[PDB]
Order: sequence, then C-alpha cells, then structure tokens
Amino acid sequence: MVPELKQISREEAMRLGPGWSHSCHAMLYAANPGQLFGRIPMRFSVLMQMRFDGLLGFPGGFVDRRFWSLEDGLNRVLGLGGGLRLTEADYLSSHLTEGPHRVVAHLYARQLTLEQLHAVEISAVHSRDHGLEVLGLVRVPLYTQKDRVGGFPNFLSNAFVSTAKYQLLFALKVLNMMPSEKLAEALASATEKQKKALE
Amino acid sequence: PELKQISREEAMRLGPGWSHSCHAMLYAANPGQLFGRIPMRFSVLMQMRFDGLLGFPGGFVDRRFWSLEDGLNRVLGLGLGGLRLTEADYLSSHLTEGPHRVVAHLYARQLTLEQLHAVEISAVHSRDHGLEVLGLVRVPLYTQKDRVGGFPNFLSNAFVSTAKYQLLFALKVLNMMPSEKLAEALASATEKQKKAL
Repeated sequence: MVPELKQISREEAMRLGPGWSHSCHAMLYAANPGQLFGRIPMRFSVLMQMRFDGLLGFPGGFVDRRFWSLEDGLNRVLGLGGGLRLTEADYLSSHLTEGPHRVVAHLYARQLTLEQLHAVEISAVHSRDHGLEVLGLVRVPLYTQKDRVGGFPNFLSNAFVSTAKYQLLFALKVLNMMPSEKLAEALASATEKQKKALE
Repeated sequence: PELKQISREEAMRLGPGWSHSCHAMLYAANPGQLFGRIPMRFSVLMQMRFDGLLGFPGGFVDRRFWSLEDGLNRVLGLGLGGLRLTEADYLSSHLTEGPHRVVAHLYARQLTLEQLHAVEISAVHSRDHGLEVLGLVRVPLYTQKDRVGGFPNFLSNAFVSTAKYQLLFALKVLNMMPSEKLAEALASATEKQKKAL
C-alpha cells in the first residue's frame, strides 16, 4: 500500500493559478522479448533514474508555465540529451503531490522499441545533466524470481520520489503492462521486506 | 551488521566447500559542487542488478580454476567493458552472513572523474547491459541541508547486504568519510525508513 495521490484532469490543471508549480516527467518503456536466464520473461523494460538527492525517479522536472506549454516544457527539461520528442498524445495523467508546496505532477508515457530505449540510455550517459542532477539510469525489472522477491519486489523496496513510485504503479496498471493483482503482490512483498528489515 | 574480516590466506584455507565472490569499488575524487555550494567529495560506482538490488560490479569466481583477479576481470569484461584490476587493488575479504558459505572479496581502484565516466560509457555498451546489469549509478556522498537528501536517502535504497557493508567499510578504511559522519547518515536513513512506513 502506497499513499494515494489525487488525480485531476488536464483541463483542471490548466486552470491552476501562479502559486502552483508544475512538474512534467516521462515514463519511457519498451516491449522486451528477452528472458532472464533463458526462462523468466522480461515483458517490458521501463527507464527510471537515480537523482542527485539519492532517490529513484523519472526523467523530467519543473516546467515554468509563464513560458511553456507542458509539452514544450517537458521536452526542454528532459536530461536525457538525442532527438526523442514527446507530444500531447503521450500525456497520461496529472496528480497533486503530497505537499506541502502546491505541485501538480504531470506524467507522460511513451512506448519505444527496445533499440530506441537503448539509444536513450546511450544519450543519457553523454548528457550535460549526467553526474550533476542525474546520477544514472536504471531499467525496472518487472519480473519476479522463484524466491518471490528477486526482480520487481526488491526493486519496489528501493527509495523513490513518492510521486514517482505512485506514477510507476499507476502507469503499469492503466497501460495494462501488469495485472493489478501482480502489482499488489510485488508491493506486498516489498513492503513486508521493508518492515522486517526495520526489526 | 558486522561482517567478520579475514585474510586472503584464511579465505583459501576454508576449503573447497566455500564459494568466493569478487566485486570492484571504482571511485573518483570529484571537485564538483551541488548547487555550487555542496562539495561532492567523491563519486563511487554501483549498479542496479537483475534482482532489483544495488550492488557493486563483479560476481562469483570459481577459485578451482581462476585466480581472484582473473575471475573478477572476466566478469568485469562482460559487465563493465574491459577495465582490468590487479592484486594491488585488493582491499578486503569478509565472511558473508550465513547460512551459505561465501567469502566476499572487495577490490577498490581510484580513477579520475574522466576515467570513471569512460567506465560508465563502456557499461551501457557492454554485453551484460539489460540482462544481469540494469544500469550504473553514482553514489551521492554529500548530505543536503534537510539532512536526508543525498547520502542518507541513498542508503535507504535496497542493497545486496554484503555490498552495503562493503561500501561503508571502504568509505571508512579509504578515508573517504569519517566514521561519525557515516554513522550519522545511517541513522538518518533508518529514521527515514521508519517514518516512511
């Protein structure tokens, strides 16, 4: 169980006054036919990143609406380097963050080929933001090993930007990349792992 | 969780029933400053593994046929891309928490920040990228004004237990961070984790 964030419509988000900050982040993913150890289907690979503050999050950042539309802003704030362009067709959701500052978090999601996803990873290591704001990209493992913790459940027990962890689970669910009951199982495994470490 | 440190010689005398792992801690002094005011001090490479945990580059070495160095370098050739370590880079051997019989050997090498970046570029092109290795990360060793941003948040991630111990061990014995500062970062990380729940 994660703390539920309030979802609002894009139209509502556009009506927000100047006292609201807007963040735009991108969930880039690819179908992945690979099989770990020749037997565990990887299904999809999703990109996240280690941030300067020691937490996992998505590529992106704050967008100043005095100057930019959400899409123009996002494409400018993507510390991936490259030629990838996101459009309003890739817009997925807007959620109000936990605060206390007034922030709406916009999520864009785009499916790429696995070769294109790798090109993004290569671009990122050469990016101006690498080693400053961004400390490295990681692929999310969506599979679970036989021990029932290796892979996705262990991954979910990492330290996230709270908004990004919610957005990841939200997107996996609404984009039909993972059944909800499987997400619940991985999250339960991660949360119990965390609780028993703290004992 | 204190691991028992033993000598290379002791490790070899445990016998054929023991497995050996070798991992490398690659790091660089880093003159950068976060926000132009927070000294970065050093950058250390770790990686996201296939099992969803942070660890160091490296893996199991079959000591029946391989020296620790040759074994390590072959695993690094597939997973980092051709950097080669020597016996001069050997740092420590620890018995891992049981019940499995594993001795964990740690190698450490200081690189320039330029050489460290070359390793990161090599890694994204390596054979193991997207299979056993899911991406490299730099450790943030600084702590932000809120006293959690940076190193304490980082320590609240999920690690191979042995690797987390090895990181803290190496930061101490290599004089990269004072013991009391490490203790302080760990305490903050724990307090973060408990309030997260």
